[PDB]
Amino acid sequence: AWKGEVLANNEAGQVTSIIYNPGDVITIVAAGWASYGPTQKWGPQGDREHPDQGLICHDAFCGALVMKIGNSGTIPVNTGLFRWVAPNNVQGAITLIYNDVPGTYGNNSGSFSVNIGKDQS
Amino acid sequence: AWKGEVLANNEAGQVTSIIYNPGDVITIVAAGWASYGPTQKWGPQGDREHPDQGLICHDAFCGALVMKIGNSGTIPVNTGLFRWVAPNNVQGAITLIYNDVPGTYGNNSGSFSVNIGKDQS
Ligand SMILES: OC[C@H]1O[C@@H](Sc2ccc3ccccc3c2)[C@H](O)[C@@H](O)[C@H]1O
Ligand SMILES: OC[C@H]1O[C@@H](Sc2ccc3ccccc3c2)[C@H](O)[C@@H](O)[C@H]1O
Ligand SMILES: [Ca+2]
Ligand SMILES: [Ca+2]
Repeated sequence: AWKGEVLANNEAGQVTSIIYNPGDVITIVAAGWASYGPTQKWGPQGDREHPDQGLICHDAFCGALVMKIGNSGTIPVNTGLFRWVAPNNVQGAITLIYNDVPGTYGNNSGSFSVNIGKDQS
Repeated sequence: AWKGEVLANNEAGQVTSIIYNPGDVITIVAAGWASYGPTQKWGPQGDREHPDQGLICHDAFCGALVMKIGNSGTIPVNTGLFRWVAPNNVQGAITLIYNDVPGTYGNNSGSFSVNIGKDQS
């Protein structure tokens, strides 16, 4: 199991200890308050009211938690994922990333606290 | 496991299948949008800006997901709980509830999708 913080201002992402492999079932729970700039903060679902202007993930609100698995595109994580299996051919190290516009990360603040573990399979 | 919706306007809370027994290890994941009345919606964490005007759970924000296990007082769930063990002597059916002020539930809208699973122990 892995546990740590994912900083909203961490553009490159927060590498984890978790290597997702074919057939794996995983659960993720994410918690906390972050911002992409505005003083207000949002949870790991991000800001539902916020237009998308080149977000690193277009399948999640600006300011949501997303991930990458190995070489995959971005994948929404949001509040977490319960007993979850990746699409085909998706595998490798999980990297957790705060969803904002490339280059805009520097005014960001707050972080999420995230747990990830493998489930029975 | 149990999966289901917890309606924001359900002041009595949503009874689940899960009976928490001493020594259980459980995981909950909560997703989605709900409102305690206002036009905006908030996730399972609630509204960090709204003051507590007599909420059924004083340890979570207005609009957060909380629960009752058997005869316990309300316990914060928020976005969820990772491989979590109840406090000494806490046991019984898990009821999921939207955190609002008693009797002010009628103007609530939306819901949370919640998964609960028992973990290996
Ligand atoms: O798209 C994210 C960007 O949003 C702006 S705020 C901001 C607020 C309200 C807005 C309303 C409409 C359009 C853009 C808006 C941008 C952040 O400060 C910036 O760092 C970047 O992350
Ligand atoms: O605190 C829970 C209550 O919040 C109000 S919103 C609202 C907005 C601004 C306010 C300003 C002052 C005092 C209460 C206020 C309540 C809801 O409409 C009501 O149904 C109940 O859930
Ligand atoms: Ca930003
Ligand atoms: Ca209300």
